[PDB]
Amino acid sequence: QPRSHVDCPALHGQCQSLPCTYPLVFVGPDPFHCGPYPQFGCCA
Repeated sequence: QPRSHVDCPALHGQCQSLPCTYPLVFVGPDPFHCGPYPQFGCCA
């Protein structure tokens, strides 16, 4: 499944404008799992 590859919701990270500034790191293009907008990157 998609969630298995990306634990965006399971981890509950934050969507920010890439690149993902450490310690956080990019996990995958998760539009639904975003704060301001889906365009952002689901940083975990």
